[PDB]
Amino acid sequence: EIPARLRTLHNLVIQYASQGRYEVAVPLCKQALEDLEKTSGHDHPDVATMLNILALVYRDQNKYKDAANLLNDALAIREKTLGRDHPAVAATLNNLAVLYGKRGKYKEAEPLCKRALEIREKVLGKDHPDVAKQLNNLALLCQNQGKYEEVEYYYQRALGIYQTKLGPDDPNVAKTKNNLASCYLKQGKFKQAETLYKEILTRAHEREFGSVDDENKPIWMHAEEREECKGGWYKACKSPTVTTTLKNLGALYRRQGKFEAAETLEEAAMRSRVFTTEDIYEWDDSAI
Amino acid sequence: PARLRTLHNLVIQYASQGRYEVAVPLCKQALEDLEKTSGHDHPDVATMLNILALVYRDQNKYKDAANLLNDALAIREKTLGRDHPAVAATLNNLAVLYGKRGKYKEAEPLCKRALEIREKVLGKDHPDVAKQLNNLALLCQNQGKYEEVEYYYQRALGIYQTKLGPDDPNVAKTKNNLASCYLKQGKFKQAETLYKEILTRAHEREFGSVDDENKPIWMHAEEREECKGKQKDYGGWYKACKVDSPTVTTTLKNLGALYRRQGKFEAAETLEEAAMRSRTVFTTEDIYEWDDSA
Repeated sequence: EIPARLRTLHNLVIQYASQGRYEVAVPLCKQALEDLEKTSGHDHPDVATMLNILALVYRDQNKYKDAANLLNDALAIREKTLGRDHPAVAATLNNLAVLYGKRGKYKEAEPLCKRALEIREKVLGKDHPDVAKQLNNLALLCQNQGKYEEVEYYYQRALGIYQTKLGPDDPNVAKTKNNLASCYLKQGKFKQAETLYKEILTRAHEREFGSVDDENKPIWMHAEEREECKGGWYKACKSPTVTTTLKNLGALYRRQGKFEAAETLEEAAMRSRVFTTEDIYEWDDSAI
Repeated sequence: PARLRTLHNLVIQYASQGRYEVAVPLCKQALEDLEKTSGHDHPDVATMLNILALVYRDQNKYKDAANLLNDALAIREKTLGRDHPAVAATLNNLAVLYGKRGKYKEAEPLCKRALEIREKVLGKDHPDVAKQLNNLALLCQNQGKYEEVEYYYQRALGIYQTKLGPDDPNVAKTKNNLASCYLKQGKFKQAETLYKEILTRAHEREFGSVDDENKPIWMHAEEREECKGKQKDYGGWYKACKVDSPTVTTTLKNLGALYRRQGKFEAAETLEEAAMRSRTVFTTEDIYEWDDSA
């Protein structure tokens, strides 16, 4: 009847972790690990799953060091039980890379992210949107090492996959363009970053109001006009990425001394809820 | 004057960044200097009042936000007329502010006036009228007027489904709001049905038609439950961001809670596992729509 106990413990861990009640989930999770090791030993895929669940919880508590320890343990187990090149191994590698990345340990993060990419290319193909998502994380790790030539290549590759496979109007496209614009900002390539921000806002405008003409322009065209002369409530639902684009383009206008252009974009940012450059790593949820 | 231009510029700069400790004082300074220069009850004064109200709203200073919007409403009524879109936005936002403070008796007439204005300008079957009906439904829900609440949601749901797609985000949100109303009344089976409609439609949109090999999570969940004895013991990572909608996470959690209440613990585990990867106690948070046009 120990397996019945484990069934109930797993059920409770999931229940209380879904509710964000970590004061309950963490102890029950540790209890499940203790009881699993007695039955199935340490080198069983279910032990690696429970380790991933505890790592997720620690990640939300910003206990990145502790989360990393559990995922290191889980990676070793999964390699030995499921094979290297198993999708569960790619997810663990990605999440370890992000954990190291959050701690600024980029030298240690890069090889893990690269191995995850190898696995995803082998299983899904080199032109799969999940490969584009992994390239974003790799690009971010390389960006913090100053490897800008590599960073630009990975983003351009990812951007190509997304635009061919998914719409030009896909959220992954705007997010990737933002990440690339941040890379350009760190290099002092302000005009290249400005172009990406404008592409994002122009496309968002065309999606809601159709073609651009003299009578129907995007916010940034109104902004630049303003500088030279110193029933759509339901459509609100159709992005945090857009507010970051507005803020960053606003900052670029301010740096050029175009304060009226900046005011127009920043006013739009206020209504839609020092460049806003936060490294945003994608987490693989399929580690389970 | 140049001083006002610079003050307005800074208020906007620091409010964009969420730096309210700077924006509020500069905003008050701009209002002081604006009233000296230009007449009070000028539309520019109403705009600066709206900006300060926005800031106070994010600081949960609902009473103070309401004072500024009452002042702004008076100015806009007198300058733009009682049936102007900007007046409808201010009325809606006042109603939400009163609503957040639990003053629902005071909120309902303001929300109703906004609805009247939107119906008059846009027509009785316009999606903006459906959005206003959601807010009215929520104010009535907290007064316990469930008969009115169900009618307004059903009306809104009809507008959205006829005018926009059945796949529109407004449809899933409205179905959730109605399910919450059913949960408060103890109408658990009606709420279960709406949650399933939401997840079935969300599944069809992202993974295509339903068959034996391709089912929504709730069908996998109910299978798992019937096959407790029988149970023996693929990369859509890109889909997560789009299909990891907050309304979908709420539906997973709430349907999971409903399964747990029926004693179907394996069904609940399936939906709650999905909710973890997306991110009797239920998630029933009042979500008022704010009119940003104001």
